[PDB]
Amino acid sequence: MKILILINTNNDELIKKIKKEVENQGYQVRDVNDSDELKKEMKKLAEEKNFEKILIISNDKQLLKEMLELISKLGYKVFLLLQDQDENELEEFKRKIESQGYEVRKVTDDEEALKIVREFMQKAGSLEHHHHHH
Repeated sequence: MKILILINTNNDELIKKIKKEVENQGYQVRDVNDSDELKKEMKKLAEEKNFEKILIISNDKQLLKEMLELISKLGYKVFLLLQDQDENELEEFKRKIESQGYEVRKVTDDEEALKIVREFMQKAGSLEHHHHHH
């Protein structure tokens, strides 16, 4: 077990606002904006056998793709929030990952984005602190 709350946002504003939203929730944000940084820390998610509460922010959709492939081989639980201005990117990118059964949400509102993260953390929290089977 170890849950990676995946968030792709187009705004750096959202990255820091989410850091505060999840500061009191115990979800360690990892901001990935370089391919090397991806290939270093994602291997650590596999090599550290600890059941740790992690949140991955990556504003680079290519690094997100690579991330989710890596995650799928490991079978870690993901809750995905996509925030893109252009819905020809947002919708098509979404439905690729949504066809894989991932919890994928769209957003264009900054405040609403933060609230969708609160869903993700509470639902992941029910897996983290063992509730009844859902």
